[PDB]
Amino acid sequence: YLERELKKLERELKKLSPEELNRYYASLRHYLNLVTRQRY
Repeated sequence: YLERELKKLERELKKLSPEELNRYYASLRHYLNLVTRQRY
């Protein structure tokens, strides 16, 4: 139940490019699509 702190969190995480993480995120999500289907 930390909705307020979430704003204080995204503000600190935003220190790193919020577009650079998403780049590295898609190259990790597309893995889990077939990397977790046999390794939960």
